[PDB]
Amino acid sequence: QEPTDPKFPQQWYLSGVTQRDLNVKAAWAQGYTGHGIVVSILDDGIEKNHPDLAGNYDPGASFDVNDQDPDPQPRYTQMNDNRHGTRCAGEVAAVANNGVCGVGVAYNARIGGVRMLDGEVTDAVEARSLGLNPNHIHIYSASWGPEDDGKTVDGPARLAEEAFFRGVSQGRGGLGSIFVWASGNGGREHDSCNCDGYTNSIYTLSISSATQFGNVPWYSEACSSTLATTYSSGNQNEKQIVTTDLRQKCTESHTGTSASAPLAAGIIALTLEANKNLTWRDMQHLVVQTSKPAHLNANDWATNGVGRKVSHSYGYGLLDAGAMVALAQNWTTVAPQRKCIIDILTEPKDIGKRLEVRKTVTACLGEPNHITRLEHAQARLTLSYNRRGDLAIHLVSPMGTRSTLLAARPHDYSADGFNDWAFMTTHSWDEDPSGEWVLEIENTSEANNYGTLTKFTLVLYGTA
Ligand SMILES: NC(=[NH2+])N/N=C/c1ccccc1OCc1ccc(Cl)cc1
Ligand SMILES: *[C@@H]1O[C@H](CO)[C@@H](O)[C@H](O)[C@H]1NC(C)=O
Ligand SMILES: [Ca+2]
Ligand SMILES: [Ca+2]
Ligand SMILES: [Ca+2]
Ligand SMILES: [Cl-]
Ligand code: NA
Ligand code: NA
Repeated sequence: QEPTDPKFPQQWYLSGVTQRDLNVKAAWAQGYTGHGIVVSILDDGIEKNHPDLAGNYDPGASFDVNDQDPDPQPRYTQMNDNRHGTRCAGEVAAVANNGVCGVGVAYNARIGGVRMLDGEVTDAVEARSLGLNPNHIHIYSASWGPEDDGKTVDGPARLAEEAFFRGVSQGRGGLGSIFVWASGNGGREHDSCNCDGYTNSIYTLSISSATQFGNVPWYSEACSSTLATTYSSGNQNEKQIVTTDLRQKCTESHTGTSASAPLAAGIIALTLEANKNLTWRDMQHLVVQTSKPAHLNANDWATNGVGRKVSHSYGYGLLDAGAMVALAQNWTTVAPQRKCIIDILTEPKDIGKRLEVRKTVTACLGEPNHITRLEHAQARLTLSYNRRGDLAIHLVSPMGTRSTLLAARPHDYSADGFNDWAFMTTHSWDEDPSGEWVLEIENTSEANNYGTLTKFTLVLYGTA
Protein backbone atom coordinates (compact mmCIF):
# COMPACT_ATOMS: atom_id res chain seq x y z
CA GLN A 1 0.00 0.00 0.00
CA GLU A 2 1.15 3.51 -0.88
CA PRO A 3 2.18 5.65 2.11
CA THR A 4 -0.59 7.73 3.64
CA ASP A 5 1.68 10.39 5.12
CA PRO A 6 0.31 13.91 4.58
CA LYS A 7 3.27 15.21 2.55
CA PHE A 8 3.97 12.03 0.58
CA PRO A 9 2.17 13.56 -2.45
CA GLN A 10 4.62 16.46 -2.31
CA GLN A 11 7.57 14.01 -2.46
CA TRP A 12 7.40 14.10 -6.25
CA TYR A 13 10.77 12.34 -6.70
CA LEU A 14 9.14 9.30 -4.98
CA SER A 15 5.37 9.57 -5.53
CA GLY A 16 5.38 10.74 -9.15
CA VAL A 17 3.37 8.88 -11.78
CA THR A 18 4.90 10.66 -14.80
CA GLN A 19 8.24 8.76 -14.98
CA ARG A 20 10.21 11.74 -13.60
CA ASP A 21 11.06 9.94 -10.37
CA LEU A 22 13.51 7.54 -8.71
CA ASN A 23 11.28 4.48 -9.25
CA VAL A 24 11.15 3.80 -5.51
CA LYS A 25 7.56 2.51 -5.34
CA ALA A 26 8.65 -0.35 -7.59
CA ALA A 27 11.22 -1.36 -4.97
CA TRP A 28 8.68 -1.01 -2.17
CA ALA A 29 6.29 -3.20 -4.17
CA GLN A 30 9.01 -5.84 -4.51
CA GLY A 31 8.98 -5.90 -0.68
CA TYR A 32 12.10 -3.80 0.02
CA THR A 33 11.88 -1.05 2.62
CA GLY A 34 15.30 -1.01 4.31
CA HIS A 35 14.42 -3.43 7.11
CA GLY A 36 17.61 -4.53 8.84
CA ILE A 37 19.81 -1.85 7.23
CA VAL A 38 21.60 0.83 9.27
CA VAL A 39 22.44 4.27 7.81
CA SER A 40 24.30 7.16 9.46
CA ILE A 41 24.27 10.85 8.48
CA LEU A 42 27.65 12.55 9.03
CA ASP A 43 26.61 16.18 9.46
CA ASP A 44 25.59 18.77 12.08
CA GLY A 45 23.61 16.36 14.28
CA ILE A 46 20.24 14.62 14.27
CA GLU A 47 17.03 15.48 16.15
CA LYS A 48 16.59 11.96 17.48
CA ASN A 49 13.23 12.80 19.09
CA HIS A 50 11.68 14.09 15.85
CA PRO A 51 8.20 12.52 15.50
CA ASP A 52 9.15 11.21 12.03
CA LEU A 53 12.60 9.89 13.08
CA ALA A 54 12.24 8.55 16.63
CA GLY A 55 10.72 5.25 15.53
CA ASN A 56 13.74 4.40 13.38
CA TYR A 57 16.43 6.16 15.43
CA ASP A 58 19.47 4.01 16.22
CA PRO A 59 21.87 5.18 18.96
CA GLY A 60 24.35 2.61 17.64
CA ALA A 61 24.56 4.60 14.41
CA SER A 62 25.17 7.88 16.23
CA PHE A 63 27.79 9.85 18.13
CA ASP A 64 28.74 13.43 18.97
CA VAL A 65 32.31 13.91 17.79
CA ASN A 66 32.22 17.69 18.29
CA ASP A 67 31.50 17.47 22.05
CA GLN A 68 32.78 13.89 22.56
CA ASP A 69 29.61 12.22 23.84
CA PRO A 70 27.12 9.65 22.49
CA ASP A 71 24.20 12.03 21.96
CA PRO A 72 24.11 13.73 18.50
CA GLN A 73 21.26 16.09 19.34
CA PRO A 74 21.75 19.37 17.41
CA ARG A 75 22.68 22.69 18.96
CA TYR A 76 19.56 24.85 18.75
CA THR A 77 20.06 28.43 17.55
CA GLN A 78 17.87 31.36 16.54
CA MET A 79 18.71 30.86 12.86
CA ASN A 80 18.33 27.04 13.00
CA ASP A 81 21.87 26.56 11.70
CA ASN A 82 22.19 22.90 12.71
CA ARG A 83 19.16 21.52 10.89
CA HIS A 84 20.87 19.91 7.93
CA GLY A 85 21.55 16.48 9.41
CA THR A 86 17.92 16.18 10.48
CA ARG A 87 16.75 17.03 6.98
CA CYS A 88 19.08 14.42 5.48
CA ALA A 89 18.08 11.76 8.03
CA GLY A 90 14.41 12.07 7.06
CA GLU A 91 15.24 11.70 3.37
CA VAL A 92 16.70 8.26 4.15
CA ALA A 93 14.41 6.88 6.83
CA ALA A 94 11.52 9.10 7.90
CA VAL A 95 8.81 6.89 9.41
CA ALA A 96 5.96 5.88 7.10
CA ASN A 97 2.18 5.78 7.57
CA ASN A 98 2.26 7.76 10.83
CA GLY A 99 0.44 10.96 9.83
CA VAL A 100 3.64 13.06 10.01
CA CYS A 101 5.46 14.82 7.11
CA GLY A 102 6.35 12.31 4.35
CA VAL A 103 8.46 9.13 4.23
CA GLY A 104 12.05 8.11 3.85
CA VAL A 105 13.25 6.21 0.79
CA ALA A 106 14.06 3.34 3.16
CA TYR A 107 11.34 3.99 5.72
CA ASN A 108 12.01 0.80 7.73
CA ALA A 109 15.79 1.25 7.90
CA ARG A 110 17.46 2.32 11.13
CA ILE A 111 18.88 5.85 11.06
CA GLY A 112 21.55 7.60 13.08
CA GLY A 113 23.64 10.73 12.87
CA VAL A 114 27.15 11.84 13.72
CA ARG A 115 27.37 15.39 15.05
CA MET A 116 30.71 16.35 13.54
CA LEU A 117 30.31 19.59 11.51
CA ASP A 118 29.37 21.86 14.45
CA GLY A 119 32.89 22.67 15.55
CA GLU A 120 36.42 22.73 14.21
CA VAL A 121 36.40 19.93 11.62
CA THR A 122 39.88 18.42 11.76
CA ASP A 123 41.32 15.37 10.03
CA ALA A 124 40.85 13.48 13.32
CA VAL A 125 37.17 14.54 13.56
CA GLU A 126 36.55 13.28 10.02
CA ALA A 127 38.37 10.02 10.68
CA ARG A 128 36.48 9.34 13.90
CA SER A 129 33.19 9.96 12.06
CA LEU A 130 33.93 7.87 8.95
CA GLY A 131 35.11 5.09 11.26
CA LEU A 132 32.13 5.03 13.63
CA ASN A 133 30.89 1.53 14.51
CA PRO A 134 31.83 0.10 11.08
CA ASN A 135 30.46 -3.38 11.84
CA HIS A 136 27.04 -1.97 12.77
CA ILE A 137 26.58 0.92 10.33
CA HIS A 138 26.23 -0.31 6.76
CA ILE A 139 25.95 3.00 4.88
CA TYR A 140 27.36 6.47 5.60
CA SER A 141 25.93 9.62 4.01
CA ALA A 142 28.07 12.75 3.76
CA SER A 143 27.10 15.94 1.98
CA TRP A 144 30.12 18.04 3.04
CA GLY A 145 33.57 18.64 1.57
CA PRO A 146 36.17 21.33 0.90
CA GLU A 147 35.11 24.90 0.19
CA ASP A 148 33.15 25.21 -3.06
CA ASP A 149 34.80 28.52 -3.98
CA GLY A 150 36.16 27.23 -7.29
CA LYS A 151 39.77 27.73 -6.24
CA THR A 152 40.39 25.01 -3.62
CA VAL A 153 42.15 21.70 -4.23
CA ASP A 154 41.80 19.62 -1.07
CA GLY A 155 40.86 16.15 0.10
CA PRO A 156 41.06 13.77 3.06
CA ALA A 157 44.30 14.04 5.03
CA ARG A 158 46.04 10.99 6.48
CA LEU A 159 43.64 9.92 9.23
CA ALA A 160 40.54 10.34 7.06
CA GLU A 161 42.15 8.53 4.13
CA GLU A 162 43.10 5.72 6.52
CA ALA A 163 39.48 5.65 7.69
CA PHE A 164 38.31 5.22 4.08
CA PHE A 165 40.70 2.34 3.46
CA ARG A 166 39.84 0.64 6.77
CA GLY A 167 36.13 1.06 6.10
CA VAL A 168 36.07 -0.49 2.64
CA SER A 169 38.55 -3.24 3.62
CA GLN A 170 37.42 -4.46 7.06
CA GLY A 171 34.16 -2.57 7.54
CA ARG A 172 30.84 -4.37 7.36
CA GLY A 173 32.38 -7.77 8.04
CA GLY A 174 34.92 -7.34 5.26
CA LEU A 175 32.31 -6.40 2.65
CA GLY A 176 33.24 -2.72 3.01
CA SER A 177 31.51 0.37 4.36
CA ILE A 178 29.43 2.13 1.71
CA PHE A 179 30.30 5.84 1.76
CA VAL A 180 27.71 7.82 -0.22
CA TRP A 181 28.92 11.32 -1.07
CA ALA A 182 27.61 14.54 -2.60
CA SER A 183 29.69 15.89 -5.49
CA GLY A 184 29.39 19.54 -4.37
CA ASN A 185 27.46 22.81 -4.66
CA GLY A 186 30.08 24.98 -6.38
CA GLY A 187 28.44 25.32 -9.79
CA ARG A 188 28.14 29.08 -9.91
CA GLU A 189 31.80 29.44 -8.90
CA HIS A 190 32.65 27.19 -11.90
CA ASP A 191 34.01 24.60 -9.51
CA SER A 192 35.22 21.30 -10.99
CA CYS A 193 34.64 18.52 -8.50
CA ASN A 194 37.67 16.29 -9.13
CA CYS A 195 39.40 19.05 -7.09
CA ASP A 196 37.43 17.72 -4.08
CA GLY A 197 39.34 14.68 -2.86
CA TYR A 198 36.36 13.29 -0.94
CA THR A 199 34.05 12.94 -3.93
CA ASN A 200 37.04 12.18 -6.23
CA SER A 201 37.85 9.09 -4.13
CA ILE A 202 37.13 5.64 -5.51
CA TYR A 203 35.89 4.66 -2.02
CA THR A 204 33.01 7.15 -2.14
CA LEU A 205 29.92 6.54 -4.27
CA SER A 206 29.45 10.04 -5.59
CA ILE A 207 26.10 11.58 -6.48
CA SER A 208 25.07 14.73 -8.40
CA SER A 209 21.68 16.45 -8.89
CA ALA A 210 18.96 16.98 -11.48
CA THR A 211 16.14 19.53 -11.29
CA GLN A 212 12.50 18.51 -11.51
CA PHE A 213 12.34 19.42 -15.20
CA GLY A 214 15.44 17.30 -15.89
CA ASN A 215 18.14 19.98 -16.08
CA VAL A 216 21.57 20.59 -14.55
CA PRO A 217 20.95 22.79 -11.48
CA TRP A 218 22.76 26.09 -11.03
CA TYR A 219 24.77 24.61 -8.12
CA SER A 220 25.98 21.42 -9.85
CA GLU A 221 29.68 20.71 -10.34
CA ALA A 222 30.72 18.61 -13.33
CA CYS A 223 33.50 16.05 -12.97
CA SER A 224 34.54 12.61 -14.16
CA SER A 225 34.54 11.07 -10.66
CA THR A 226 30.75 11.31 -10.26
CA LEU A 227 28.86 8.04 -10.63
CA ALA A 228 25.13 8.87 -10.72
CA THR A 229 22.34 11.36 -9.98
CA THR A 230 19.26 11.93 -7.85
CA TYR A 231 16.65 14.64 -8.08
CA SER A 232 16.99 17.80 -6.00
CA SER A 233 16.12 21.50 -6.23
CA GLY A 234 16.28 23.87 -9.20
CA ASN A 235 14.55 27.16 -10.08
CA GLN A 236 11.54 28.62 -8.34
CA ASN A 237 9.03 26.90 -10.65
CA GLU A 238 10.53 23.51 -9.75
CA LYS A 239 9.75 21.61 -6.57
CA GLN A 240 12.35 20.76 -3.93
CA ILE A 241 13.03 18.04 -1.35
CA VAL A 242 10.38 17.46 1.33
CA THR A 243 11.60 16.03 4.64
CA THR A 244 11.96 16.31 8.40
CA ASP A 245 13.19 19.61 9.85
CA LEU A 246 14.64 20.86 13.10
CA ARG A 247 12.19 21.53 15.96
CA GLN A 248 9.89 18.63 15.01
CA LYS A 249 8.79 20.36 11.81
CA CYS A 250 8.42 19.40 8.13
CA THR A 251 10.19 21.30 5.33
CA GLU A 252 9.41 21.51 1.62
CA SER A 253 12.58 23.50 0.76
CA HIS A 254 15.59 21.21 1.27
CA THR A 255 17.99 21.85 -1.59
CA GLY A 256 21.31 21.26 -3.32
CA THR A 257 23.50 18.31 -4.16
CA SER A 258 23.76 17.96 -0.39
CA ALA A 259 20.12 16.79 -0.54
CA SER A 260 20.84 14.32 -3.37
CA ALA A 261 23.34 12.14 -1.49
CA PRO A 262 20.84 11.10 1.24
CA LEU A 263 18.30 9.96 -1.36
CA ALA A 264 20.99 7.79 -2.94
CA ALA A 265 21.87 6.39 0.48
CA GLY A 266 18.25 5.33 0.97
CA ILE A 267 18.13 3.63 -2.43
CA ILE A 268 21.38 1.83 -1.55
CA ALA A 269 19.76 0.77 1.73
CA LEU A 270 16.89 -0.85 -0.19
CA THR A 271 19.45 -2.54 -2.44
CA LEU A 272 21.43 -3.92 0.49
CA GLU A 273 18.25 -5.36 1.99
CA ALA A 274 17.77 -7.15 -1.32
CA ASN A 275 21.28 -8.65 -1.05
CA LYS A 276 23.14 -8.22 2.24
CA ASN A 277 26.30 -9.78 0.78
CA LEU A 278 27.03 -6.99 -1.72
CA THR A 279 30.50 -5.51 -1.38
CA TRP A 280 31.30 -1.82 -1.60
CA ARG A 281 32.45 -2.46 -5.19
CA ASP A 282 29.37 -4.55 -6.05
CA MET A 283 27.24 -1.56 -5.10
CA GLN A 284 29.08 0.74 -7.51
CA HIS A 285 28.70 -1.85 -10.29
CA LEU A 286 24.94 -2.00 -9.68
CA VAL A 287 24.71 1.80 -9.87
CA VAL A 288 26.68 1.83 -13.14
CA GLN A 289 24.54 -0.88 -14.72
CA THR A 290 21.08 0.32 -13.64
CA SER A 291 21.17 4.14 -13.74
CA LYS A 292 19.10 5.88 -16.40
CA PRO A 293 20.15 8.79 -18.64
CA ALA A 294 16.67 9.20 -20.11
CA HIS A 295 15.15 12.68 -19.87
CA LEU A 296 18.19 14.25 -18.21
CA ASN A 297 19.33 17.20 -20.34
CA ALA A 298 23.07 17.75 -20.84
CA ASN A 299 25.20 18.68 -23.83
CA ASP A 300 27.98 16.22 -22.90
CA TRP A 301 26.22 12.84 -23.03
CA ALA A 302 28.77 10.51 -24.62
CA THR A 303 28.70 6.79 -25.36
CA ASN A 304 31.67 5.01 -23.79
CA GLY A 305 33.41 1.86 -25.01
CA VAL A 306 30.83 -0.57 -23.67
CA GLY A 307 27.85 1.37 -25.03
CA ARG A 308 26.77 3.25 -21.90
CA LYS A 309 25.90 6.92 -21.98
CA VAL A 310 27.84 8.98 -19.46
CA SER A 311 27.87 12.67 -18.54
CA HIS A 312 30.15 14.71 -16.31
CA SER A 313 27.06 16.34 -14.79
CA TYR A 314 25.13 13.13 -14.16
CA GLY A 315 27.50 10.17 -14.27
CA TYR A 316 25.53 7.19 -15.58
CA GLY A 317 22.25 8.99 -14.92
CA LEU A 318 19.32 8.87 -12.52
CA LEU A 319 19.27 6.17 -9.86
CA ASP A 320 16.54 3.58 -10.43
CA ALA A 321 15.57 1.90 -7.17
CA GLY A 322 13.36 -0.82 -8.66
CA ALA A 323 16.14 -1.85 -11.05
CA MET A 324 18.77 -1.72 -8.30
CA VAL A 325 16.90 -4.10 -5.99
CA ALA A 326 15.99 -6.42 -8.88
CA LEU A 327 19.56 -6.77 -10.17
CA ALA A 328 20.95 -7.04 -6.63
CA GLN A 329 19.06 -10.22 -5.82
CA ASN A 330 21.01 -12.61 -8.07
CA TRP A 331 24.18 -10.52 -8.38
CA THR A 332 27.42 -12.52 -8.38
CA THR A 333 30.16 -10.95 -6.26
CA VAL A 334 32.86 -9.30 -8.35
CA ALA A 335 36.37 -10.70 -8.38
CA PRO A 336 38.98 -9.23 -6.01
CA GLN A 337 40.17 -5.77 -6.95
CA ARG A 338 43.40 -5.54 -8.94
CA LYS A 339 45.52 -2.39 -9.24
CA CYS A 340 47.84 -1.80 -12.23
CA ILE A 341 50.39 1.00 -11.78
CA ILE A 342 51.93 2.51 -14.94
CA ASP A 343 54.47 5.29 -14.48
CA ILE A 344 54.33 7.09 -17.82
CA LEU A 345 56.98 9.79 -18.19
CA THR A 346 60.61 9.18 -19.12
CA GLU A 347 61.42 12.89 -18.64
CA PRO A 348 59.63 16.03 -17.44
CA LYS A 349 57.45 17.68 -20.09
CA ASP A 350 57.03 21.39 -20.68
CA ILE A 351 53.34 22.35 -20.69
CA GLY A 352 53.35 25.76 -22.33
CA LYS A 353 50.18 26.40 -24.33
CA ARG A 354 49.37 22.72 -24.76
CA LEU A 355 50.85 19.32 -23.95
CA GLU A 356 49.78 15.90 -25.16
CA VAL A 357 51.17 12.68 -23.65
CA ARG A 358 50.42 9.43 -25.49
CA LYS A 359 51.23 6.03 -24.03
CA THR A 360 50.34 2.50 -25.10
CA VAL A 361 49.91 0.20 -22.11
CA THR A 362 49.41 -3.52 -21.60
CA ALA A 363 47.57 -3.04 -18.28
CA CYS A 364 49.90 -5.39 -16.39
CA LEU A 365 49.67 -8.23 -18.91
CA GLY A 366 51.16 -11.41 -17.52
CA GLU A 367 50.95 -10.21 -13.89
CA PRO A 368 48.50 -10.91 -11.05
CA ASN A 369 47.22 -7.34 -11.45
CA HIS A 370 46.41 -7.76 -15.16
CA ILE A 371 43.16 -5.85 -15.77
CA THR A 372 40.88 -6.47 -18.75
CA ARG A 373 37.73 -5.03 -17.09
CA LEU A 374 38.26 -1.52 -15.74
CA GLU A 375 36.47 0.00 -12.76
CA HIS A 376 38.00 3.35 -11.72
CA ALA A 377 41.01 4.90 -13.44
CA GLN A 378 43.25 7.65 -12.08
CA ALA A 379 45.77 9.93 -13.71
CA ARG A 380 48.00 10.93 -10.77
CA LEU A 381 49.63 14.16 -11.92
CA THR A 382 52.45 16.26 -10.52
CA LEU A 383 52.91 19.57 -12.33
CA SER A 384 53.82 23.22 -11.83
CA TYR A 385 51.89 26.03 -13.51
CA ASN A 386 51.74 29.77 -12.96
CA ARG A 387 47.90 29.99 -12.81
CA ARG A 388 46.25 26.68 -12.00
CA GLY A 389 42.71 27.56 -13.03
CA ASP A 390 43.63 28.30 -16.63
CA LEU A 391 44.41 24.59 -17.14
CA ALA A 392 41.98 22.08 -18.59
CA ILE A 393 42.91 18.40 -18.56
CA HIS A 394 41.44 15.44 -20.45
CA LEU A 395 42.22 11.73 -20.48
CA VAL A 396 41.22 9.52 -23.43
CA SER A 397 40.93 5.75 -22.97
CA PRO A 398 41.93 3.22 -25.65
CA MET A 399 38.22 2.79 -26.40
CA GLY A 400 38.04 6.51 -27.24
CA THR A 401 36.22 7.70 -24.09
CA ARG A 402 37.26 11.30 -23.33
CA SER A 403 37.14 12.00 -19.59
CA THR A 404 37.50 15.58 -18.45
CA LEU A 405 39.87 15.39 -15.47
CA LEU A 406 39.89 19.17 -14.85
CA ALA A 407 37.90 22.02 -16.37
CA ALA A 408 39.07 25.63 -16.36
CA ARG A 409 38.40 27.29 -13.00
CA PRO A 410 38.39 31.08 -13.48
CA HIS A 411 38.80 31.86 -9.77
CA ASP A 412 41.75 29.47 -9.20
CA TYR A 413 44.75 31.82 -9.23
CA SER A 414 46.99 29.38 -7.34
CA ALA A 415 50.63 29.03 -8.37
CA ASP A 416 51.01 25.77 -6.42
CA GLY A 417 50.02 23.34 -9.19
CA PHE A 418 49.12 19.73 -8.45
CA ASN A 419 51.17 17.49 -6.16
CA ASP A 420 50.48 13.86 -7.15
CA TRP A 421 46.76 14.64 -7.42
CA ALA A 422 44.81 11.49 -8.35
CA PHE A 423 42.21 12.74 -10.84
CA MET A 424 39.63 9.96 -11.15
CA THR A 425 37.19 8.91 -13.85
CA THR A 426 34.31 6.46 -13.73
CA HIS A 427 33.50 6.92 -17.41
CA SER A 428 35.55 3.92 -18.69
CA TRP A 429 33.94 1.43 -16.30
CA ASP A 430 33.95 -2.08 -17.83
CA GLU A 431 36.23 -1.04 -20.73
CA ASP A 432 39.40 -2.99 -21.51
CA PRO A 433 42.16 -0.50 -20.58
CA SER A 434 44.82 -2.08 -22.81
CA GLY A 435 45.97 0.15 -25.65
CA GLU A 436 46.75 3.83 -26.14
CA TRP A 437 45.85 6.38 -23.47
CA VAL A 438 46.12 10.10 -24.22
CA LEU A 439 46.57 12.86 -21.63
CA GLU A 440 45.78 16.39 -22.81
CA ILE A 441 46.77 19.51 -20.86
CA GLU A 442 45.66 22.85 -22.32
CA ASN A 443 46.07 26.49 -21.38
CA THR A 444 42.54 27.82 -21.91
CA SER A 445 43.66 31.45 -21.46
CA GLU A 446 45.23 33.77 -24.00
CA ALA A 447 47.93 34.48 -21.41
CA ASN A 448 51.49 33.21 -21.84
CA ASN A 449 51.25 30.71 -19.00
CA TYR A 450 54.04 28.25 -18.26
CA GLY A 451 54.88 25.14 -16.28
CA THR A 452 56.10 21.56 -16.29
CA LEU A 453 54.54 18.11 -15.91
CA THR A 454 56.99 16.05 -13.83
CA LYS A 455 54.98 12.90 -13.11
CA PHE A 456 52.06 11.09 -14.74
CA THR A 457 51.07 7.79 -13.10
CA LEU A 458 48.18 5.94 -14.72
CA VAL A 459 46.49 3.81 -12.05
CA LEU A 460 43.98 1.21 -13.23
CA TYR A 461 41.62 -0.62 -10.89
CA GLY A 462 39.46 -3.57 -11.89
CA THR A 463 39.36 -7.26 -12.67
CA ALA A 464 40.07 -9.78 -15.38
N1 LIG B 1 31.70 20.08 -1.61
C1 LIG B 1 30.61 19.93 -0.87
N2 LIG B 1 30.27 18.75 -0.40
N3 LIG B 1 29.88 21.02 -0.56
N4 LIG B 1 28.84 20.88 0.33
C2 LIG B 1 28.09 21.90 0.49
C3 LIG B 1 27.02 21.89 1.48
C4 LIG B 1 26.82 20.78 2.30
C5 LIG B 1 25.81 20.77 3.25
C6 LIG B 1 24.99 21.87 3.40
C7 LIG B 1 25.17 22.99 2.60
C8 LIG B 1 26.18 23.00 1.64
O1 LIG B 1 26.42 24.05 0.79
C9 LIG B 1 25.54 25.19 0.80
C10 LIG B 1 24.50 25.07 -0.28
C11 LIG B 1 23.32 24.37 -0.07
C12 LIG B 1 22.34 24.29 -1.05
C13 LIG B 1 22.56 24.91 -2.25
CL1 LIG B 1 21.38 24.74 -3.52
C14 LIG B 1 23.71 25.62 -2.50
C15 LIG B 1 24.68 25.69 -1.51
C1 LIG C 1 29.04 -13.85 0.10
O1 LIG C 1 29.90 -13.84 -1.05
C2 LIG C 1 31.09 -14.61 -0.87
C3 LIG C 1 31.96 -14.37 -2.08
O2 LIG C 1 31.31 -14.77 -3.28
C4 LIG C 1 30.72 -16.08 -0.68
O3 LIG C 1 31.90 -16.84 -0.47
C5 LIG C 1 29.79 -16.22 0.52
O4 LIG C 1 29.33 -17.56 0.61
C6 LIG C 1 28.58 -15.28 0.39
N1 LIG C 1 27.77 -15.33 1.59
C7 LIG C 1 26.43 -15.40 1.57
C8 LIG C 1 25.75 -15.44 2.91
O5 LIG C 1 25.80 -15.42 0.52
CA1 LIG D 1 26.06 15.86 22.50
CA1 LIG E 1 6.01 10.20 8.14
CA1 LIG F 1 33.50 21.57 -5.01
CL1 LIG G 1 45.01 1.50 -3.54
NA1 NA H 1 33.66 9.09 -5.25
NA1 NA I 1 32.53 6.56 -27.84
